[PDB]
Amino acid sequence: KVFGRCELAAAMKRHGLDNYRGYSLGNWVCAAKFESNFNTQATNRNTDGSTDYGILQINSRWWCNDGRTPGSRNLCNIPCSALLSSDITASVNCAKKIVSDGNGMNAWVAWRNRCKGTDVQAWIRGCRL
Ligand SMILES: [Cl-]
Ligand SMILES: [Cl-]
Ligand SMILES: [Cl-]
Repeated sequence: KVFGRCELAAAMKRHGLDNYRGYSLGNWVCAAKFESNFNTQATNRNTDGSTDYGILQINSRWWCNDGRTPGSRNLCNIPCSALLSSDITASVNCAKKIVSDGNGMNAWVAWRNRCKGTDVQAWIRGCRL
């Protein structure tokens, strides 16, 4: 599913991501924009052999099981395929664990490089939320 910008903002808020660990909704929408362009089916293969899955490009080295990332963990206790669903529940619940892991949203390198310090509220501007 490719979400609309405000549609995704609403879904994220529905699932309790808004201001989670102090990160406003615009931060999460911005991260999703640059990780996946709002496409739940996004996948990307990393140099280390792990893969990133879903709207927030969650990585199989630590967070989910895909059966093909040697020496990895599955800390969200989910198959990586669950992160590709039109229903963002699994991605949101896993993101909550990731952002609580110590480095906040810096876990998403694209958030650090493209969202951090910017006017992230622009991402939810105009949205009925
Ligand atoms: Cl915001
Ligand atoms: Cl594996
Ligand atoms: Cl980047």
